[PDB]
Amino acid sequence: MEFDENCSEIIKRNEWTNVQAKNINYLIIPIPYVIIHHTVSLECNSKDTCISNIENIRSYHMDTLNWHDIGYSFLIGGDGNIYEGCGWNHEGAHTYGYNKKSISIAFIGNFQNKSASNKMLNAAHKLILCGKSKGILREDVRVIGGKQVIATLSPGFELYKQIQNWPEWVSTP
Repeated sequence: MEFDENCSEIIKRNEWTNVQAKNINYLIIPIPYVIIHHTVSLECNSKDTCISNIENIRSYHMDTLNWHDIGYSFLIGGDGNIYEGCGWNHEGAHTYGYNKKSISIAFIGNFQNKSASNKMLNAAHKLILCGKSKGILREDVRVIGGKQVIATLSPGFELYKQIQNWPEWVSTP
């Protein structure tokens, strides 16, 4: 139900930055895949620190790397909040070969050698249900870690084992 399936809680892009995307291309909806990543960036434990961290990721992607936008669709802070990156509708830059057919959910931190907190996992899982509930994600949406489709250890081994508990996780893309 809506307590589990409504994400009005998502911190929108304009709440963390004043810089719009330089270019937008729209994802085909419904979307067939969700890719779970970690950011390998400094962790954040409060809304204020998560806002700063995500602004720095955006600045790095857009200004340093000259990308069209922050590369991740959504980000999960250690505060347990969901932050809109490029969002449900805009093609990201996170997973080679998958950017046009997925959103990414990026857990802020490095989860190779430590688990994500309960509040982080629960936020990401609620986001997936919200997408399904809205018809944004396919009813049979396939959740995978980045490491299942590209040459990466993302979302980190510890977090990977955690997402494997999710019923929407698939062993093969």
